Amino acid sequence: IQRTPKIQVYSRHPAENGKSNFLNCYVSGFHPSDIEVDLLKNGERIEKVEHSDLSFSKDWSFYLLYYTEFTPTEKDEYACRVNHVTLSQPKIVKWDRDM
Repeated sequence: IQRTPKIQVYSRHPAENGKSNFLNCYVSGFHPSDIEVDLLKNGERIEKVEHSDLSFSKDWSFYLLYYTEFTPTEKDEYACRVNHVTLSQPKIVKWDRDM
């Protein structure tokens, strides 16, 4: 068995279009210590994505962080993709502030 990792995608601080911001993608609820998640743009992979030092959870799911520095716009769009054996298809969640 196993547990399905769930997707959260949101801006670490207030999102401003035409402004530099910090993305945050939190994929947790899963096993083992490893999950692979990538950040997208309308459908395509982001390369400047960086993952910080893994994590340490005393009891709950081990957390893994994937973020990128970006300049949001009205016209463009960024997404989160996660791959795990539980998800019959890798999960994509588009980033938004009001949606």
